[PDB]
Amino acid sequence: PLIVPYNLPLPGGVVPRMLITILGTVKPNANRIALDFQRGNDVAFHFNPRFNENNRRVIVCNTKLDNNWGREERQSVFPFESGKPFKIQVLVEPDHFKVAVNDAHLLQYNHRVKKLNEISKLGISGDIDLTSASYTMI
Ligand SMILES: NC(=O)[C@@H]1O[C@H](CO)[C@@H](O)[C@H](O)[C@@H]1S[C@@H]1O[C@H](CO)[C@H](O)[C@H](O)[C@H]1O
Ligand SMILES: [Mg+2]
Ligand SMILES: [Mg+2]
Ligand SMILES: [Mg+2]
Repeated sequence: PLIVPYNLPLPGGVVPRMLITILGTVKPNANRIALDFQRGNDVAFHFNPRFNENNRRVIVCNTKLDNNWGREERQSVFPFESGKPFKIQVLVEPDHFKVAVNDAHLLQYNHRVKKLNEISKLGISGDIDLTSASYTMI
């Protein structure tokens, strides 16, 4: 597989119709997963499943600009389970990232960072065995 944390270059950043696919398996007794779509030091799209925040499972999304986190967007639908294989698909659409897990739509996150073609790396981290991470234009 791949060594976590893993950096996936996104050559020429992202653009609508670009689909990024992350395949792995959650470790037993997981605490967190994180995808970080970065524009340089900024994080355009942070997607952060938390397995135990006050004994609740929640996905936190956010953007970091000039080292400051913005307003979190939170989703209680939580498709991940400790120990189980998952697929995350992030499809760039004109106004948002659209995320589906295991072929089921999960959430969308409106673009706050506008220079899509400068979001040139995806960091993948957390309590997973990572199998593959790739992109394709659809
Ligand atoms: N920025 C913080 O330190 C906030 O701390 C609060 C109390 O622990 C939490 O309720 C907030 O979610 C964040 S934690 C911080 O969140 C950002 C996303 O907004 C990112 O997930 C960071 O890795 C995490 O430390
Ligand atoms: Mg279409
Ligand atoms: Mg923000
Ligand atoms: Mg911008």
